[PDB]
Amino acid sequence: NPAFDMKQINALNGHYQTMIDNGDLQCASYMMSRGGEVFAAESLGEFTGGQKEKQTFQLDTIREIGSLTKVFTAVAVMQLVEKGLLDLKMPVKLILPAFDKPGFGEIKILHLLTHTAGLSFELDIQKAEGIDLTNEEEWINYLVSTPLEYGVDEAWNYSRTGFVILGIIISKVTGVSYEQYVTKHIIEALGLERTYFYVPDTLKEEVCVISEHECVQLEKSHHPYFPNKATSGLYSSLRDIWKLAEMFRNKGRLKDKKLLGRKTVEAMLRNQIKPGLPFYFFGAPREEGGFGLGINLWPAGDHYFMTEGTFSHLGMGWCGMFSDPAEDFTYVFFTPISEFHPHAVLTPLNIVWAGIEL
Amino acid sequence: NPAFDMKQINALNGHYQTMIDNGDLQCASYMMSRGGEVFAAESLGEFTGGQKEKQTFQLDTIREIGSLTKVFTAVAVMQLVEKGLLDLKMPVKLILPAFDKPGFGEIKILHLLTHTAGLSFELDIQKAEGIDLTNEEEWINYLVSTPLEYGVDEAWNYSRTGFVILGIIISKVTGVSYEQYVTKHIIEALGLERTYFYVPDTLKEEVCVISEHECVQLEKSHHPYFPNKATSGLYSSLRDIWKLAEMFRNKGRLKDKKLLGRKTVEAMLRNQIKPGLPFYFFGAPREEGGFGLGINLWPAGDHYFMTEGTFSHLGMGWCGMFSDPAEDFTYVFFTPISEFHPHAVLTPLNIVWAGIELE
Amino acid sequence: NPAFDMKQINALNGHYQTMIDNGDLQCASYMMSRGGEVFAAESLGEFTGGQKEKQTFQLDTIREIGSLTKVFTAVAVMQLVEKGLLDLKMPVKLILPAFDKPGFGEIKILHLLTHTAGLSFELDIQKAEGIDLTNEEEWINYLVSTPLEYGVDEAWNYSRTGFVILGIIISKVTGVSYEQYVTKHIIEALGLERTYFYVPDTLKEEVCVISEHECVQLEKSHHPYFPNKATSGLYSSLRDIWKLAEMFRNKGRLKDKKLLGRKTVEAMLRNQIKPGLPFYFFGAPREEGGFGLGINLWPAGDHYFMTEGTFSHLGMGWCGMFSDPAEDFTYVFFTPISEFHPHAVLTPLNIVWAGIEL
Amino acid sequence: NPAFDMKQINALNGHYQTMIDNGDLQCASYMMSRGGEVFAAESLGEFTGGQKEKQTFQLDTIREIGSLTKVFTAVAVMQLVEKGLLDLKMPVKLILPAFDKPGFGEIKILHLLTHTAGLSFELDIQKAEGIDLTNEEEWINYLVSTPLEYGVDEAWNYSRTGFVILGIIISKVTGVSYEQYVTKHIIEALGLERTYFYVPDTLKEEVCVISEHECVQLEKSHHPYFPNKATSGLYSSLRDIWKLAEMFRNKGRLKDKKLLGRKTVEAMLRNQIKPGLPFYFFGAPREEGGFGLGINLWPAGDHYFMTEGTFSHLGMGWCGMFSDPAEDFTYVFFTPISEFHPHAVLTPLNIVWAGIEL
Repeated sequence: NPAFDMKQINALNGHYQTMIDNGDLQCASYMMSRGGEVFAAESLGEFTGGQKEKQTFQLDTIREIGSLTKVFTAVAVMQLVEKGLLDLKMPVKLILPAFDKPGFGEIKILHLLTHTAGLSFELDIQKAEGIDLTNEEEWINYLVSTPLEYGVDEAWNYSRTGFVILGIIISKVTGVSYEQYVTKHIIEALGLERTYFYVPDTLKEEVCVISEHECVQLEKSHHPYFPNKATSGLYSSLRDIWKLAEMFRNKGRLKDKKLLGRKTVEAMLRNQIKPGLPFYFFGAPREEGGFGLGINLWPAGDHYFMTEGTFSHLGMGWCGMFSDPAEDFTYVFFTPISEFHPHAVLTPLNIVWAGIEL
Repeated sequence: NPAFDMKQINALNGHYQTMIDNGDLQCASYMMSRGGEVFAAESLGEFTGGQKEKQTFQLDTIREIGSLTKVFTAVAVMQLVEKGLLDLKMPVKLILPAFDKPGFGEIKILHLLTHTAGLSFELDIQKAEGIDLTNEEEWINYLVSTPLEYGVDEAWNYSRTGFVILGIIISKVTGVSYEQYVTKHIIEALGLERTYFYVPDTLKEEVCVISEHECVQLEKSHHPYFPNKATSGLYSSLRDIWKLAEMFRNKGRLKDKKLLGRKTVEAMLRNQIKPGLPFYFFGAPREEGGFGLGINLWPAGDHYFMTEGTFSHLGMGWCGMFSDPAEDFTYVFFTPISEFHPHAVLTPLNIVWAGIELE
Repeated sequence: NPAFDMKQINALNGHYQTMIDNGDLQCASYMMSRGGEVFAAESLGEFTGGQKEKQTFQLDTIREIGSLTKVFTAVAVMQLVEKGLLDLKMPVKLILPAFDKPGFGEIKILHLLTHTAGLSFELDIQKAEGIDLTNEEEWINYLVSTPLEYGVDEAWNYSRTGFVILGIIISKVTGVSYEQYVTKHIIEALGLERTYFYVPDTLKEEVCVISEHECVQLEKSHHPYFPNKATSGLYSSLRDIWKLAEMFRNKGRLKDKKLLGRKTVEAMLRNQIKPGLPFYFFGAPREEGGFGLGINLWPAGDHYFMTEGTFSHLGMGWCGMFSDPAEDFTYVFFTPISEFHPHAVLTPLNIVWAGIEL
Repeated sequence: NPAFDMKQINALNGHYQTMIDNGDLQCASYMMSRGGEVFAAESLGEFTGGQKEKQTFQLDTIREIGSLTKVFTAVAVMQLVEKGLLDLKMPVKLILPAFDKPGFGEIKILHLLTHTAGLSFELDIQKAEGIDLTNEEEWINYLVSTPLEYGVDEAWNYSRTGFVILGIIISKVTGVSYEQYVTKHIIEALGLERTYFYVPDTLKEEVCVISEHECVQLEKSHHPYFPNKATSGLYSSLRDIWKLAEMFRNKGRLKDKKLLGRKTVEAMLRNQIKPGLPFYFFGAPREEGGFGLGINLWPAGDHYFMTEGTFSHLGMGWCGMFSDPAEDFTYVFFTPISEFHPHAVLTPLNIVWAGIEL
């Protein structure tokens, strides 16, 4: 029925479990579907932030998705483009007049969505004494006081800053908070049942945490140094991330629920980066590859088993969503882990795609 | 039937109506179709040139199309190629010997059609005192006395004057005026019912004008500073612009009326611009994009919702025609406005294409 | 036998005829009964919507009843209460979760039925360009993005939109359209023969219209800016209006046809408005008076001739139904007119009740 | 586009016009479609009951359809089967207990619908004075007082009486009059424009009448000698009859309007007559042919040009509706004429079907 070699499911489970048993990470989980029907899903190991005793990692365990939050922000931007309230060639200074100054004035909404605005990875919070970075006005003020690392369209440079700005733009043009907009128009519209910007207290002890830092961030009902959670801070679950990926694979629909027009999703999944731009991630060079409107088109093709056209996003944490339209195939996973390790984060995709049959 | 999310019609109507309520423009209208069948069309607002009473903007209201006229000019050139009277690789100097000089002697008809001849955006008429710019020889002579901004095939630089020259070329090889040729072999041949180089007096009152400059230009009957109306000067309607677009989408014919061969249209809709050429519009850089034989292939793809292969032309005024052969989908619109504003002219394209569903 | 002084009929007829002669209105009609038996009924004048030759106003002429439609909606809500599917103290958010937010979360079905939910007279649609207000989901979401005017139980404020919401609630709870429910369970069940949400083309040409606006809405197959016709939009006739009032007067039945239990109608005809509340209609203060479960209990008593306990509903148009249980007496009428005028709408009730004998 | 040889349209117009020229009938009209799209429709001649100046026969002229009314009755019966309220194998005596006697106790509803109940062509009215034939109970008791011509399932014998009984059955199970049920759940549910059991006074002068008997009938508020109009008595128009035929051809639907399920309509168009049964029409034998559930399946095939499976009904007057599902093709016509003549009523079908192309 799913045309999948289930020996690879055995390989996948043994792969995650071997790392869990050797202490490389505390727990892992995944969920995979063909033609929109989940045929394999598993949660392995257990978790603790360091104080309370262990608890079993479950298929429906809520976990922060970090950077994956940017994909929700991207959907929100594109919903506003569909309504004519935004256009991606708008300079940011038209919505946020503090950007009306040399350098920042050339930054357009498209640049933010594609990490080509010339912004650095993050804004240094050490020189942020006396500033309330949670206040929209004081955060924007400090931002435009910081020099840009590049001009526009000079490099792909993954930037947390860029998606905080998009959050502010969404809030400015809708007259509601960034979080309220995404909760109403994406979380509730897609029928996600375990996704929150702020987990209610009745569910905080069920949330997967693996460090005391994650414990503290779970109970803080705000972001410590941003005016919104548009670049990170959503909590979600395997099935909800799965639904998000399947909305994209079906070009904007999930059963009866329509989030975007199909022509809109096709634009979001098209490569938007000018050929020959250098790529960087946290100061280090990265191999170039396609990048959409807030969605990654790499890894795909080349030596990978994922077909060309596979779209994806990782999130530090770690977690990921991968959907291969050519195979109607979708894989989402949680691998909570202190530092990035490709054996846990990326190497399992080889195992999964090697099981796909005709 | 049209496989279109009609919620996007509400959004499109609200978008235009909001700009009309804010005073950003007087009126607007559009017409959209799938598989040759109009399924949504609307006219909003009212118009006046300033002195007369306001009049309701209608779907059949006649309106100047500005540089959309250039697409008629392009069709005419290609028809003459089908007849063997022209070839796109002809040096312009073969037809207009005044071009037989360094720089100008390198210009071919293909360059004019594709805005790669190196001509500036327009000819400065301030130095042209005492010259009858409506006379072909004096105008040509004055043009060739002014420096070329680029060499040929060095840059895409939208040029008003390039298409005035094509009109002259059309007139030369046919022995009729440019306006006569277009009126017989395109306007009437395609059965356009509300399209004119000169609106007859009986229909002038229902012509949308929003400035008395458009009022005085409507009372005219010859372009003030050109020997022809081949770069701009037509008046048309939504239905007639829609027909033109659909002629191209159906590869040269509209039901029983044929204007061009299918191989000719395929060539016209092919990108003709050498790769890596820089692009300029009105002295400022422009994003690179495909451009055909007088018909634009951009915006399309990239971050836009229009499918790659969507062909189009805008026009000052403003209006536009956009047709997506991949979706059998055409959108034509009028947004009469004082100056270009993307929120009125291009942003509505996002609303429209976002409503296209699977056929 | 009806114990009515028929000199009051000549006065009544003279009163309407005089207003017709002076161009105060095009036509008028009425029907009155004692003990369930009609003993006087007349139709006066002619009508045209402005285009066709004048047509004679008849006792069976179909005409829009406007907000008299709200009484049908009230009956339907109460039918669902008898079945256990609705409870008047249910919060709306229980049935329409978009209401689960400040202010809207306090609104109960009782508040909508009694015009005390704090909603404005009409939905502020200023921000509704670009939204399809006939789409039920869009309409709810737009509604809860617009300001409430009062808290709940702070004012009796006649609201068109309260009864649109009740239409939606009826439909959510029964799985059919609001109009389908009412057509089967009230119109057909009471044997109303000339009452329609959408007039058939075979009857359209003889419907009473008095303006171009009424001609246009007659040709409509959907309400222009509501997802249902629960607040306005029924077409009906004197005899059908009379039957509905008589059902209420007989505590839920009309001969052999039962629409409601007697205890249900007793609660509907009981005053439901918390004492001391201000009363507003269309922004102007209104005299306080009893109001039941979607049924008016004012005017009655005081200086009026209608006995205490008389229940009623007016309707823009205008039309009315008034029933006095103490005298077994019902009066329904159509007075089609451009604006309100107490002389045409309310003064005839003096003439009628002054004719009631023992 | 309709793939029709329009020379046959010219031949058809001339055929009717020649008969009008010669005085064989006063007027004629027709309407034909392919794939639901009308592509030719014409009305010819003028009409008078010998009275007024002649009036032009128009495409929208109302005209009695006589026994074509039986098809509305059959749709009504089948609607009630879909609701579980009737079963075609129910004996009539179950609903009308006066049938609980020898002979009449064996008649089932199925017999009535297929003219196999053994009833004569009609009740002899010369022996029905002293009986109110408009009274439902008097008429039934007179019917069961006369002898049956045959037993059940012995002969196909076209019977006016049978469809009057069906009308009474409809009214007994629904609780409304036959005319009210058919008006509300067929005429209006189909969106008919000019179809009435009783023509509004304002429309009477436009109605096509060709004799004084037809004017008398037009003025009568009741059927002269029947308790309902279920066997005859409907007034209709070309487009309405075409809609009726197209509903059958589309298996119960007319665009977004549904009168019957597709399985129900399939059963209605199946031949229901036992093979080898003799056929009789007004005492004179007739050739065998299929007959459905109140729908004729003859003429079709044999020496006719209508494809086998063409379903149809004629109406005294004369009028007819013919629909050939193999060609997606519908023809309806009016030929008001004093007496049946095949050259006017049936022969034109040859002209029409001769024009159908691939």
